[PDB]
Amino acid sequence: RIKKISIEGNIAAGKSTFVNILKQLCEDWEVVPEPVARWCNVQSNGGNVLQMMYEKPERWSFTFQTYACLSRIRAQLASLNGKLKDAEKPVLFFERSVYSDRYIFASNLYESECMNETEWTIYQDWHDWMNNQFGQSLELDGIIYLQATPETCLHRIYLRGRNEEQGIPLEYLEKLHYKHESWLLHRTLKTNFDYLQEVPILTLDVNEDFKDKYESLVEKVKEFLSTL
Amino acid sequence: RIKKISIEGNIAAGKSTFVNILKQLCEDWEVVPEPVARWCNVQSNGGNVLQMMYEKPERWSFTFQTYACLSRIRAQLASLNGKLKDAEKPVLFFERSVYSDRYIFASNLYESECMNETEWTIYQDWHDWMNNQFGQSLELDGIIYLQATPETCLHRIYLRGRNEEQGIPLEYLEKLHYKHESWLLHRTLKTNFDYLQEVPILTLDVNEDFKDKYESLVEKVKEFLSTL
Ligand SMILES: O=c1ccn([C@@H]2O[C@H](COP(=O)(O)OP(=O)(O)O)[C@@H](O)[C@H]2O)c(=O)[nH]1
Ligand SMILES: O=c1ccn([C@@H]2O[C@H](COP(=O)(O)OP(=O)(O)O)[C@@H](O)[C@H]2O)c(=O)[nH]1
Ligand SMILES: Nc1ccn([C@H]2C[C@H](O)[C@@H](COP(=O)(O)O)O2)c(=O)n1
Ligand SMILES: Nc1ccn([C@H]2C[C@H](O)[C@@H](COP(=O)(O)O)O2)c(=O)n1
Ligand SMILES: [Mg+2]
Ligand SMILES: [Mg+2]
Repeated sequence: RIKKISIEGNIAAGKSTFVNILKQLCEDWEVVPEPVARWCNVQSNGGNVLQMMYEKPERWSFTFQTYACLSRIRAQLASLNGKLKDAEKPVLFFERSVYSDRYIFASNLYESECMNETEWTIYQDWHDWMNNQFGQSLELDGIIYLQATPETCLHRIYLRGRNEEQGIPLEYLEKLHYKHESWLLHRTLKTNFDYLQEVPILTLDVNEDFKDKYESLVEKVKEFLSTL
Repeated sequence: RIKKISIEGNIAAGKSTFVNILKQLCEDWEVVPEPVARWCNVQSNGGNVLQMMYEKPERWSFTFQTYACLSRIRAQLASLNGKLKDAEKPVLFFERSVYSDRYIFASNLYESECMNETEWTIYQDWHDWMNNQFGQSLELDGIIYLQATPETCLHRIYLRGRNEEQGIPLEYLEKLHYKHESWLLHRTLKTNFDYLQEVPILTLDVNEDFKDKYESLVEKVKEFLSTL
């Protein structure tokens, strides 16, 4: 019933920041953040699976990438049955979609030789199935790509904090950048969900600050949503 | 609409063997085998995740145990919508249930220090969730425990073949045996599904051959089912 918009971007590009600005511009506009919280502390002071992947990827890239996508579905599906469900002109913004999970990060980790054939086969198999049961209602109506040079992102990773991502090199962000570009800009990166084929994509340059110029961006978004 | 019966046993105890005897005793009696096929070949030529777990458990016990339970649900759920669905007095026999997956094998692998805290937490968390969505229709109506000394099993593991299980020692089978005993016989092994509490359990000694004495056993089963 609700219009579902996904906010794609690189690491520390600024989805959270950008969405919070939209969040407070309507009571019929909710958000569904990546559960990065539970990734740094597993539960049911446990363990930090995010950090484990970073410290030794060739070992935890699979474990993580799986838990990560599961955790996201659980979260998106929930906010889907929330109070918002009964409003008039509702819109739900997702911080990333299960698509970038698999086609951007997971994929890139496999190409970076952190997941062997067997692991990467299982992952796709698992993912393919999961998004055929529940995923039937998480289909997107639109996508907003916050474009930003990997250098700008590497900077915002520092400005942010998280003592896990501090070891991340430009190379990694760069590889992840091209992945985004290929998928949302040049639209050459092929999926496995033939519907993304006809899905609208607003791209915004977010290399310059937000808390200031954020006026212009919003205008373009209101515009975009008005055509769905 | 179908009565679901689970056939629990140790490794190579003889479920497959025993069920095939029942399978051919009614057209309203189908079977759902462990997809051990796809576990030895993930591509469907590819990698053998079963063997990987055996060669280096402290590394693949998690990956395997997860795929294994997923694969089972996918299979049980399917046969659940098969032609059998519209018969008169239908019965579907499961080779193992997701319960022994988690409380017998996975559990025991964690206690054997092959899954660290973080892995075992995620597994339970994952499993707890999975069996709350679909699992709602895979609830058992009865269970049949094929009891057999671990030694007898170790023997049948040899008689069978599988060049993966040939490295298995008695200790392993023994540990797995007590697990079974504690859960289905002494019923002291506590779960997390408060309904198994009131579920019927027929135990049969299968230490002596089947292709012969298999008459007696069947009698006791027809008997058991008649009271459900
Ligand atoms: O114009 C901007 C936009 C964002 N940020 C920084 O971006 C960080 C947040 O990055 P974010 O968490 O939003 O990346 P995301 O989680 O949205 O993907 C904040 O600490 C801000 O300091 C900034 O400095 N200037
Ligand atoms: O009375 C019997 C029943 C079974 N088997 C052996 O049990 C093996 C099969 O073990 P099974 O695969 O049935 O264990 P399961 O897969 O049912 O758990 C076969 O090769 C048989 O040779 C046997 O020797 N005598
Ligand atoms: N599918 C995903 C999602 C997140 N992350 C990790 C990578 C970064 O360390 C952090 C990024 O969080 P965010 O995307 O909000 O910047 O989480 C990941 O590896 N794979
Ligand atoms: N939950 C499960 C099911 C099977 N197996 C593995 C262990 C044995 O090598 C083989 C046993 O198959 P079966 O139980 O049909 O004898 O598969 C396992 O480790 N855990
Ligand atoms: Mg965030
Ligand atoms: Mg078998």
